[PDB]
Amino acid sequence: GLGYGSWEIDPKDLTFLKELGTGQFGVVKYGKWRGQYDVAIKMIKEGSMSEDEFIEEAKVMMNLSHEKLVQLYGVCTKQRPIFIITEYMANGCLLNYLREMRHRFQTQQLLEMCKDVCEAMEYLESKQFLHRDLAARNCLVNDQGVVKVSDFGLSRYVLDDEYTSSVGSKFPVRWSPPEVLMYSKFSSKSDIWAFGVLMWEIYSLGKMPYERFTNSETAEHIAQGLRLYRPHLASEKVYTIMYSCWHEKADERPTFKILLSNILDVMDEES
Ligand SMILES: CCC(=O)N[C@H]1CCN(c2ncc(C(N)=O)c(N)n2)C1
Repeated sequence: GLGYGSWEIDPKDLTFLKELGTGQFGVVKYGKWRGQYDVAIKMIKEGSMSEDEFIEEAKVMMNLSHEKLVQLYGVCTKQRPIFIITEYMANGCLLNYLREMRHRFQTQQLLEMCKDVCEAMEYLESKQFLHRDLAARNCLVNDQGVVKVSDFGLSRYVLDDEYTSSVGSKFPVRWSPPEVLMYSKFSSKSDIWAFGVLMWEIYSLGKMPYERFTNSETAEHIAQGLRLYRPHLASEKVYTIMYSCWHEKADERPTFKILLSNILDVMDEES
């Protein structure tokens, strides 16, 4: 209460239960808030984040709410490392989930995963909010198998310069359109391109895009107009959708609303 804004959680209300893994900002734990509510607790490693800028942005993120978006519940700011408190996603990151062959996915389940993400992205686009680093590694899966988009916008606060421009060794080259790699031109349409690569990741059961290429080679391939090709599990109609995200001209790429319509049509035709 006293001492806390609407965006601030009291860390004393947290009970820590299990480790969930380690990501861009360090370790993530599963816990409860006020004894009952499941939460994930991202513990932000010292020196990793532009914390004041992130905290100001968290106030904006508190107002993003969609069933296919991992919900931000608040932040613990008064602290050693600061915490980000979010919705708990018991089945972990999508990339790893796709790679577990025991699931024996049907293609209708793969298309549903694409739809889940596309709905979240259509919501973000309706708010004029870019993800800026969409990829399977940044999607999460709940106990019901629903995929949700996470960490939206957070790349803006990463202090490790290896991540933050193409000149960096950890930049998401394989998820970037030509205008990002050539000129650093980010837009809705760079999220669209990344979404198409994400559909490729889903239909490829978690393969690395351009698996036989380095990042440098990938950039040369794409900037010469060449592309990923059709995963074996994708129908022609699904392939057409992902491929439409990769138009050399950003303005000729679809919106998320259009992509959603196309996905629904294929779900109806393939059902
Ligand atoms: C493929 C990527 C990966 O290994 N990610 C690690 C670091 C972030 N992460 C995570 N983050 C949040 C939640 C959550 N909200 O429940 C969760 N289950 N797991 C697991």
